[PDB]
Amino acid sequence: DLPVLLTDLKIQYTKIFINNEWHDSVSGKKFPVFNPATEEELCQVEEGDKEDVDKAVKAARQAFQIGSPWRTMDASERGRLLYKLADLIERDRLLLATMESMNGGKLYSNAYLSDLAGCIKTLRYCAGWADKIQGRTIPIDGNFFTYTRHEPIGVCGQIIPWNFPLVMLIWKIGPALSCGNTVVVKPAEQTPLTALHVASLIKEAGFPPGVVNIVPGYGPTAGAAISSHMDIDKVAFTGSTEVGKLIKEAAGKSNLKRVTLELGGKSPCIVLADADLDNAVEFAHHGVFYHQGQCCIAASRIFVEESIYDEFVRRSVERAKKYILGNPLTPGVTQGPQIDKEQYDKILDLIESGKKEGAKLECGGGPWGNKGYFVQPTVFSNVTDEMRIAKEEIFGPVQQIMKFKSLDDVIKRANNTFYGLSAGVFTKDIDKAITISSALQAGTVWVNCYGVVSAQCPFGGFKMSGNGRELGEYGFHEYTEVKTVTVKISQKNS
Amino acid sequence: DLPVLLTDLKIQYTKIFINNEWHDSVSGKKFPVFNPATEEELCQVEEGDKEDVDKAVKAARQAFQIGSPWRTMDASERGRLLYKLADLIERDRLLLATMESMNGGKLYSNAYLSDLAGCIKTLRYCAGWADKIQGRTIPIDGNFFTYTRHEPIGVCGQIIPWNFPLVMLIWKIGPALSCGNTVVVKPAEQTPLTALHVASLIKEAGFPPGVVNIVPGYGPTAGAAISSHMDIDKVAFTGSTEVGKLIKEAAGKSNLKRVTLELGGKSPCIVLADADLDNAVEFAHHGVFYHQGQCCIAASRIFVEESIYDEFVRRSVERAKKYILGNPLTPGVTQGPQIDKEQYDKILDLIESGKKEGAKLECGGGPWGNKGYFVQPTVFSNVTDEMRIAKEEIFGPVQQIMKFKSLDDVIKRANNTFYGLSAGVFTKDIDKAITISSALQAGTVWVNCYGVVSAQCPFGGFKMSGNGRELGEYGFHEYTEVKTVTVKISQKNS
Amino acid sequence: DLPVLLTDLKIQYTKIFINNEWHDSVSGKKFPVFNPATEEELCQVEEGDKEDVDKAVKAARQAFQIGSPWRTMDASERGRLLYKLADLIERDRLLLATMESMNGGKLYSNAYLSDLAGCIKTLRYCAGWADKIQGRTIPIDGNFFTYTRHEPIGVCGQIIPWNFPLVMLIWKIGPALSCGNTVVVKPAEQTPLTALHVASLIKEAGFPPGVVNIVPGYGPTAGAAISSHMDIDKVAFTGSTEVGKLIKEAAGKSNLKRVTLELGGKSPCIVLADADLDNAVEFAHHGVFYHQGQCCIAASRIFVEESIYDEFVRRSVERAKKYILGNPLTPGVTQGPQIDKEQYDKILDLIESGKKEGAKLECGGGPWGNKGYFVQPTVFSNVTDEMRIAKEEIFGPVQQIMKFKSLDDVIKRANNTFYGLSAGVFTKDIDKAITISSALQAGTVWVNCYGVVSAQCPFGGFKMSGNGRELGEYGFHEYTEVKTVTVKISQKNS
Amino acid sequence: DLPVLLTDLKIQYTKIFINNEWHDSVSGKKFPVFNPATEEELCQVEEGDKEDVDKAVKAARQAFQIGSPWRTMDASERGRLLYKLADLIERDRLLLATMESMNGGKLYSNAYLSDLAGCIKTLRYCAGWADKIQGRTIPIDGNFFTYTRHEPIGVCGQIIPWNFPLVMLIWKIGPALSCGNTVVVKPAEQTPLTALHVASLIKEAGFPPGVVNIVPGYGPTAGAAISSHMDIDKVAFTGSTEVGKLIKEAAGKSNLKRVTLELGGKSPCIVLADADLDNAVEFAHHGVFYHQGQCCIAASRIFVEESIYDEFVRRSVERAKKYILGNPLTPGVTQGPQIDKEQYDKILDLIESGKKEGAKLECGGGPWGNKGYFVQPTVFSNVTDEMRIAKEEIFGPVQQIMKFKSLDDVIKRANNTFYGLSAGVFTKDIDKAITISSALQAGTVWVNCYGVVSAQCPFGGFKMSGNGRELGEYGFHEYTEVKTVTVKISQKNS
Ligand SMILES: C[C@@H](Sc1nc2c(cnn2C)c(=O)n1-c1ccccc1)c1ccccc1
Ligand SMILES: C[C@@H](Sc1nc2c(cnn2C)c(=O)n1-c1ccccc1)c1ccccc1
Ligand SMILES: [Cl-]
Ligand SMILES: [Cl-]
Ligand SMILES: [Cl-]
Ligand SMILES: [Cl-]
Ligand SMILES: [Yb+3]
Ligand SMILES: [Yb+3]
Ligand SMILES: [Yb+3]
Ligand SMILES: [Yb+3]
Ligand SMILES: [Yb+3]
Ligand SMILES: [Yb+3]
Ligand SMILES: [Yb+3]
Ligand SMILES: [Yb+3]
Repeated sequence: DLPVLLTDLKIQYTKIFINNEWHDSVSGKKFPVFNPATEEELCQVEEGDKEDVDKAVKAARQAFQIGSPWRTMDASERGRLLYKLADLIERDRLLLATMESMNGGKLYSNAYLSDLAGCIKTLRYCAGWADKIQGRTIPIDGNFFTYTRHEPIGVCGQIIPWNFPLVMLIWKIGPALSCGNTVVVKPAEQTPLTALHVASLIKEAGFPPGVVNIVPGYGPTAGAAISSHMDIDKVAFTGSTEVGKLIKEAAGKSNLKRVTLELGGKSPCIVLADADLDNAVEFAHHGVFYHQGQCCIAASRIFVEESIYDEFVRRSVERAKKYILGNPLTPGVTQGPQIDKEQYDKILDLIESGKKEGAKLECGGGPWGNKGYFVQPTVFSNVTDEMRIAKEEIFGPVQQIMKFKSLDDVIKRANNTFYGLSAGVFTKDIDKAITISSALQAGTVWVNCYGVVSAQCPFGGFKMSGNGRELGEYGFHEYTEVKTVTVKISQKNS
Repeated sequence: DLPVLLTDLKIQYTKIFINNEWHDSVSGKKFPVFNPATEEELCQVEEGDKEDVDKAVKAARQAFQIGSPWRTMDASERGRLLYKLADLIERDRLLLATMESMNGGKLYSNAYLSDLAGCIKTLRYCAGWADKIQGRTIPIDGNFFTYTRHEPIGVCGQIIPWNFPLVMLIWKIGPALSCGNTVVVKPAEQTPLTALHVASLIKEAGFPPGVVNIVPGYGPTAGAAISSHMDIDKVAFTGSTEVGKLIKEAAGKSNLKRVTLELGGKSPCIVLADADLDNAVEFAHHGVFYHQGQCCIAASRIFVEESIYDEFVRRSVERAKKYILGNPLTPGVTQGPQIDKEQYDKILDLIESGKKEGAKLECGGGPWGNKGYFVQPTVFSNVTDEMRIAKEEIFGPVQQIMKFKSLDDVIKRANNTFYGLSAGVFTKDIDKAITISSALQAGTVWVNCYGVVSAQCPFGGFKMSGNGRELGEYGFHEYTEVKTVTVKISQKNS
Repeated sequence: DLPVLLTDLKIQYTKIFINNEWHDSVSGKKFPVFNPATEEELCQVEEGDKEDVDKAVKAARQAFQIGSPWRTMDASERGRLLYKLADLIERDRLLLATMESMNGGKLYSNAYLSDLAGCIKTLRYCAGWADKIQGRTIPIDGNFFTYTRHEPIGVCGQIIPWNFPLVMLIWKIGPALSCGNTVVVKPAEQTPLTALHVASLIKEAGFPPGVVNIVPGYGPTAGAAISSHMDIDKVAFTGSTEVGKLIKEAAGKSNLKRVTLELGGKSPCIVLADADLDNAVEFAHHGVFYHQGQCCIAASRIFVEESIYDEFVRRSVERAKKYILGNPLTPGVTQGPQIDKEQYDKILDLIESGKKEGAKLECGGGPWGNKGYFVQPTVFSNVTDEMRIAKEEIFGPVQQIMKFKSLDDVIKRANNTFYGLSAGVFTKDIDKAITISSALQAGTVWVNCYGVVSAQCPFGGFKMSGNGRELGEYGFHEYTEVKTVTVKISQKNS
Repeated sequence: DLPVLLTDLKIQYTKIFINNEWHDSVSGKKFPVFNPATEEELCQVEEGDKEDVDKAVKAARQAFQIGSPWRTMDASERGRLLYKLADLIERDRLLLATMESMNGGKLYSNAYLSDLAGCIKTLRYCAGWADKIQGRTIPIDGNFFTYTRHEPIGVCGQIIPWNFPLVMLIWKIGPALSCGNTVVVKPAEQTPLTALHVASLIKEAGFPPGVVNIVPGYGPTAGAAISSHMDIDKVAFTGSTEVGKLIKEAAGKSNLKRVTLELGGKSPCIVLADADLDNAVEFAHHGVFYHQGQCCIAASRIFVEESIYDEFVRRSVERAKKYILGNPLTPGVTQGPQIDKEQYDKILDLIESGKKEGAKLECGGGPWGNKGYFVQPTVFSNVTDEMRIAKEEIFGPVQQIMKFKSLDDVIKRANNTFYGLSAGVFTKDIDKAITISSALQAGTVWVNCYGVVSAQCPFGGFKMSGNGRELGEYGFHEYTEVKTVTVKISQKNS
């Protein structure tokens, strides 16, 4: 079932959230938030800058002090607070899904059934880890008792993207809080609204003040203050590889803060001749077109064995011609707008390069509508490796389909990129499934599927698609700092 | 027993090591290597620069290719090769300890009994992990089989310091090789010799070509080529916090390579009134003066409770006046030289600041001898927190002793530094031992001891003393890259 | 705050629970359930026997079949069902605490504040593990892909004691269900009632039918049917060491089912001269007298250093004379009855042996009241090692206090028992705390405390106090069965 | 290459090994050891009985005492001793392989290339774990510091089978010693000799006295003394399911010692129509006929899809007719004798049942030669599920081949046994490989292979094929005993 909000959405939370209270910006300035489907202003939000980030860090630092409620409470109680927060997001699911759709240009069906479900499920997963984070006792050489503490790191600056505002907010704060950190969150300038509603729920759930602080504002100002801050211990960022480089540089230049990055991709699929063809067509299609192509895992290079290539292209094109564009709140609509002008312009520019560089336009290839940042769903066949559409992350509804005849070569071509977020392998051959997935230089390899993401799995990039992993058991390591304690004793025994 | 080499040391290995063969530098240039005890040139070594680092990376990359001997061999066989290398270092222990002492200005007794023992033991520990590096199978939501591979990362650039050339070489290459990486090692410009001997043993042990490549040369040239290299996947560096910042910046600027850093410290000890006094005096003394103070963990701020402060200072000063300075090869000598002019000048400058800023000079405080970079063992009492000798890493035989009356305050003072490598707590109180060690912002906290390092423990800094951990179970994580493989199935069962 | 049930308790659930429905016994027989405070019959309950256990196993086996809802549901959803069950127990906390107090002779204050809190907390802990149970991927020798599945074992027969009916029900079913097993629970003949209420909540929460089956009845009939059953995969039992031996024998004789046992103890405390005396007196007192002494961890031998022995005995005796005996539902009452006649008779017999064998009776030593199985709180000093009260588990409010002068000897005396459930060490000496706790042959050693139990810790006996551990990360291993899957491939890569 | 011993084998070690010295039996009795290929007596060996087991346990107990060399030595040094033992077995490989072949009736080629290689490799694997056995630090509720120690269990009685004397000796002692236990080993009455040679190497390697004690003798006497012993903490047994039941009973009856069992099987293979046929034929053939069929994993029921059944039977029969029977020391011989008369008689009896119950004899079916316990390699087709040869472990060179048409049904038939050691699945279908292996109730499932065993994998049975696992990370758990230490503190921090 797909239920809907019965009254119109009223925007309430538009301020900076520090020590569980609502703050005007230090400057007093505010910035507009827009609906990408209408190009109309929804509201104004307080514009946080370096001075506001500074207030947030002081609050996070104080909440992190030895003897504070957040440091001293039972790990099980940090878990309890996270599960309570998940219950509250579940209570406000209609409200949050509507706001997410309206602000983010995100199909409401997906916002409600996928984004909100994933947000609730990830929080509950993270809640479960809280009192299961454990160090070791270690049989060191000599007469010593050695143990380790897996402590929280401290204050964690977290910069959230616009493409999955709620999901990414929870992917950041869930593990950080489960491990006992305090956070300073900087939601995307395009999509601050749902994060600020979640802040109200953090207060309601009973988190101690300063444990979660949310400073909306811009990248170059608030994001650059977080990255260069001398008392932020760690920064996590999801976004473009370009900005990831600048984050990593500012961390090294300032206080050597720990850095994790989830960045873009140019993720390949390899479709062997023996693949289940309609399954491969459907998953590759959804793999590239999901959320108007605005996924870092977008399956933006599809390599198909020559003998099934024409049939793959044909089936793919017919699937791509079945969309209904429009406002993402209207039922039956199956493709919303792109997030803003900058992204819209980038996508159209890259579509034009595909045309100019000699790719075969199968469908789409231009804008749509009288308002909103809409781009027609586009398919290119006969794509070659030095084309811009084969090398650059488009972040739009633009599919590239390529042929191959040699498996050795297509693996090289798949790996011949500075990216490495994910990949897809489609085959009925057991040996090929295992050997190809082993050889691909990508963080997640899907076999006979694509875009399957769950809280129980680690997720992140090889190469310039990122540093570190999120979620799973393994992701939690990056929100702890290991302390070794070695105690002199008279005599040890095994 | 302390055995010695029966014939004089002959230097054999002075060339760049790539694909298990000895290479002249591309330029043809060579650089001098000196003995810090005599200031005399021992030999010339080939000067590697960006062009040589480029050759080494290509060799490491080729050895890392899917289907290569190093990728395809049993994990147990990578372990076997490491244990064989440890056996060979054990065979050449006299030779290596002598060379280490001669080149590094390191007391031979310590070089033989500690450095070489630690080198052999760490390698054997690392060898044991090789076929115990494991991913997971994960009960993901939905009908999927999900597993993870903990793969080697790939080509790892490793920059080794001059203070423990052999130990640090093994701390880098042992875990990297155990996990299946290939390496490009850049030993310190001051101490290339023992690394090049180990390279000959890597060949003898039977490691495939290109798995370990060693390029001697300078920091600004060879180190900056490694840090900015577009096909190096990871960089590990031990050294000054200053250079660590530049490494982290160059990694972000170039290819977002993974970075681990073990950097300096200003490590504190807290000595409570109830402490075993002579134990605390002895460990704090060795904690600061070991290897002419040239340890990143140097216990360079010693806080002592007021009532035992005078007695602690008295006992410490008498311990510090018992050294015999001279050539580190002569038996009975108990303090060698500093490594070079740059470090020598820095130490004397900081000693002069202590005098000028009003610290109480208890002993030492000047140079020694007619040749060699010797500094008298120096003790300052009545040190205050804004003195240069309390804030800056000296990296010399210079002890600082401070008084405290409040435990709350001394913990704040201990933590009031951008460093955080290690710390010492001396007390008979169980509760104090546990609570103080928990509250200290340091990677290793010793209780009633100091400088106890073993292969089974993770080791590394909080804050600007580093990123990541070395050794232990936990250290091995940073030499793997996690890949998630998610396979569509018809029906899963628990 | 201590809230109470506003109306009188009405007993509703008195039947056998199979496939989420209420069953009469196959024979049609029923057995009486009593209140140990009044000796009055509360109700009748259906008497399950081998024929009913057989029906329960068939139901558990069917729920465990490949393709069943319980096998195929997301691990996260097994977790969700457990957290929902915890919410329901929390909703019915007053009801359950009252029933537990009334049926079990358990102080209501403790039943509400401790037992019910522990029950809710343990379930929530277990819920968190459900989708965090993971196998491995393993770098086996040769060209193979090897992974492991940590599968549920299957049908688990679980025999629950009368002393903590609710807590022990949850300690059994929580981990078993989290791991994906199905269960056949056999609550104590004395205390079936709270388990049957929880069964109604298992139905309400939405667990699939047959996942949890509860067969009340006697030990020799229903317990012996479970232990000897040919299609029960595992048996877990908490109870006397005597019956544990019979369970282990019947498992070996029948189908080699896996066995875990948590059995009795004769747990020692060692109180050194430097101990915080009133802390040691208070914890040792609570350690032996908690729940009328009916805890397997009862601190039933207290060894005190000679110089503080007289003062320890004095303070202990005055603490023991402060109880108010009576109905465990009346506020202000601080000691309830023993569970039944058999236990009552055993306790009085052992008290008489202490008198006859020459122990010094400090207080108590006889029965109390006109009805209920009440025993005066009793303290013996000058206890020696060959007395019955020093060797045999009393399971009653009977404290034994002994002197020692040698630490070597008292450790030997502490370890000189076939039991080994737990122990207590009281000292201010760091070295003694670590070395004594290492040397004691006991599963849980408390330092400067006693009886501190939490869901995050493994718990179980050394020697004849048990096989296996419950709770913690480690406890979950015993509710999985490891399957290795090794797949031939053409070429492996690291 | 296959090198051979240059002089004839001389038997040296024939005595009981206690405290690293050679002991006559207490009775003075000795028992004969035979060559199964000639039926000739090789030597006499001291017959250990309960009195000798008692001496061994006292020695093991003393070596296990707190403060002993084995308890106090570095974990890394226990590892060193194991790697040294592996080096010594490698030195004596020719000698040991020859003795193993001669005493065990085991093909020399296999004894040298497989058994000895596996023995050396498993020891080296186990050596690596020694200083990697670690407990935890745990964020318990309340103000406590909680850690766990993964201690050795203590004295471990280990009963070794005759089919792989050396491999099984090492599978037992390697993990037990790595974890810090002491052992009392009881090699098979048929094959004591190689174990006693290894005992001499344990002395040479420098293991402390009493750490390894070896008591040769019979099952009903020495094995029953170990199983019922009141001061043996754990028993591990590999052998028949029949004796496993008696071990488990005697453990429960005596001191509740921990029990692990690796018992027989009736392991199935499922060969789907799409399988690589010659690969499936070859692996299934080796799966049943390896070491004269005397493997607990013997692939003794082969289910083949109807359409390829006739061709599978044909190819299997031709493979089975290619053996050369004779003395296992003669090169070119490819099938040795069975171990003794009891096993020989059992095999022939079961072959006769196959004939009488209506199975189709394809080849073999009788004895061979004038001396030695030789049985012709035998193949039965058209085997049905209620035949003795389909239900009972034969432990001989006797292959059973069955047809199936339904996959649902053949899985039920495969699982319809009280055994569950291992299984084989042969298919090219990815989904079938994963789903069938998940559904099979067996400890190891091989996919497109069979009998692939390595030290890095856990190994053991489901159901009546065993309790617990050996080797791998998971196997090491069963040689530790977990102790929780919970320390009261003033205030905890995360
Ligand atoms: C909503 C999903 S995430 C998710 N689902 C997707 C994508 C493309 N197609 N689909 C169906 C995608 O790119 N993400 C995503 C991945 C990483 C970071 C952010 C978003 C989820 C699932 C389980 C738990 C939480 C979130
Ligand atoms: C030689 C030791 S390391 C070692 N031993 C020391 C130090 C100061 N006093 N002492 C006795 C010290 O700073 N290091 C060290 C620590 C980290 C990196 C490099 C060196 C060792 C021990 C065990 C295994 C390997 C190496
Ligand atoms: Cl993982
Ligand atoms: Cl750790
Ligand atoms: Cl544990
Ligand atoms: Cl495992
Ligand atoms: Yb299909
Ligand atoms: Yb427009
Ligand atoms: Yb002392
Ligand atoms: Yb000079
Ligand atoms: Yb006190
Ligand atoms: Yb009575
Ligand atoms: Yb083939
Ligand atoms: Yb014969």
